Amino acid sequence: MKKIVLYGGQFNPIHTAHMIVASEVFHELQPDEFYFLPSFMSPLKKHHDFIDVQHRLTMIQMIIDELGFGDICDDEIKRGGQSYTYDTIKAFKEQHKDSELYFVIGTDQYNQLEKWYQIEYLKEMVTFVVVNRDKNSQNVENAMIAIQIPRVDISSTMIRQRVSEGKSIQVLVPKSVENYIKGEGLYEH
Amino acid sequence: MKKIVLYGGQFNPIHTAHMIVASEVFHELQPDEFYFLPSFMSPLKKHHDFIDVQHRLTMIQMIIDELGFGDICDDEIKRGGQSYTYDTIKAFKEQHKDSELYFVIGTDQYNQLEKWYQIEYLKEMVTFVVVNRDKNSQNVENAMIAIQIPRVDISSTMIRQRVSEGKSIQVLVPKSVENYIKGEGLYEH
Ligand SMILES: Nc1ncnc2c1ncn2[C@@H]1O[C@H](COP(=O)(O)OP(=O)(O)OC[C@H]2O[C@@H]([n+]3cccc(C(=O)O)c3)[C@H](O)[C@@H]2O)[C@@H](O)[C@H]1O
Ligand SMILES: Nc1ncnc2c1ncn2[C@@H]1O[C@H](COP(=O)(O)OP(=O)(O)OC[C@H]2O[C@@H]([n+]3cccc(C(=O)O)c3)[C@H](O)[C@@H]2O)[C@@H](O)[C@H]1O
Ligand SMILES: [Ca+2]
Repeated sequence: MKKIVLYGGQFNPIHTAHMIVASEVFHELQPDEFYFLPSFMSPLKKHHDFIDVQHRLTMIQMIIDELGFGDICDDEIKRGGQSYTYDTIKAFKEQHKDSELYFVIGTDQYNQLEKWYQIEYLKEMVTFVVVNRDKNSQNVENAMIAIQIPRVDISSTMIRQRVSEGKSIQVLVPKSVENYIKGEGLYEH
Repeated sequence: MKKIVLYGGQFNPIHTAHMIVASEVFHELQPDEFYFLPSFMSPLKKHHDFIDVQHRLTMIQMIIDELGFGDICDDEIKRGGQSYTYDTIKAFKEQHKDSELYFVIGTDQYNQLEKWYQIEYLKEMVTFVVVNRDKNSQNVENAMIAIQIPRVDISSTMIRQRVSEGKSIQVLVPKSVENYIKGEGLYEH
């Protein structure tokens, strides 16, 4: 009966398009809880210049402070290794029986979902919520939920690329995160 | 030799994509001055539900506060009527000779520049600076400047439409503008 939304990501760093996704899903679904779920290492991704965990969590808290909703689920950081969503959700669900689970992903992840670990079991445990990325609308099958957001082409890779070349990231992240990155020397080469 | 940028708009309301445009242009061209230039009534657009002029100026100043650069140029508000850019620039330039003038527009205005008043004369007085809108890349002729920005599909129409239907505009405008719209009851029906 309780509605719980989880939004998974490497969040390296979290940015203004992640904020728009979270805001739109939260206001459309009106869940009882909303969790940002930072991975330790997200599968299907290379983890190069691994800054460590405290920095990523701090910037996610700065987003929550500004949005005025949300919590961090640190299960994946505690577990370490490759962060397979099926392992996360199996454990989360038995700590929160009697609630409906919603897992938010963008278009890029939706299109490679057959490559996720234990995907047939995970699709029975959560309702996937898919937001449009690099296009203006997203179609899904009737078992899933599509949420249409204003299209915003910002990525974490773009942010790290800019910082390394000395280009501004003003607006692309909130002011708090911008000053944190500069202040801590994150992504500088 | 002094470099001056003007960024014209109806700004009804100013929003997060306008801030991205301004930030990208400012950091790329490093002008000596940067002016937000609000029109009274911009040509080639319908002006139904005309709010007080002071509301628009207040929201623009909140963007300036956040960005940390820029000033309002109120020339068109003082003049009233249809706000033809040729008239604006002819007057502005006779108060700022010895300066190079740059005028920022997005793709939609670029594509209809033949419909602008006295366009042949205006192209001699300013360098047009074009940012991509509704696409990822903008080509221009060699006399103009293209600045590539992260594509962000937010419009003022979107903002007004959301507000009227009771939909959230969180993140799509800054928090100060969001609370200002709500408290002044703007765009409510
Ligand atoms: N501009 C934008 N517009 C709309 N959506 C945007 C976006 N930028 C990122 N996104 C989305 O936000 C999210 C965060 O992106 P980013 O921080 O890169 O994170 P990402 O590496 O994309 O991982 C997203 C989640 O999927 C999980 N996953 C991925 C692959 C395999 C498996 C498995 O279990 O086998 C699990 C992963 O652990 C994590 O919880 C993603 O869903 C992404 O599509
Ligand atoms: N998401 C987005 N991404 C990239 N660019 C975006 C954008 N949203 C708006 N823009 C752009 O920002 C600007 C502000 O938009 P908005 O507030 O609607 O304003 P708008 O009505 O488009 O007017 C822009 C300027 O052009 C002038 N103009 C227009 C037509 C005819 C003539 C004439 O002299 O005959 C003069 C007008 O007076 C004003 O200074 C525009 O350049 C628009 O293209
Ligand atoms: Ca809590």
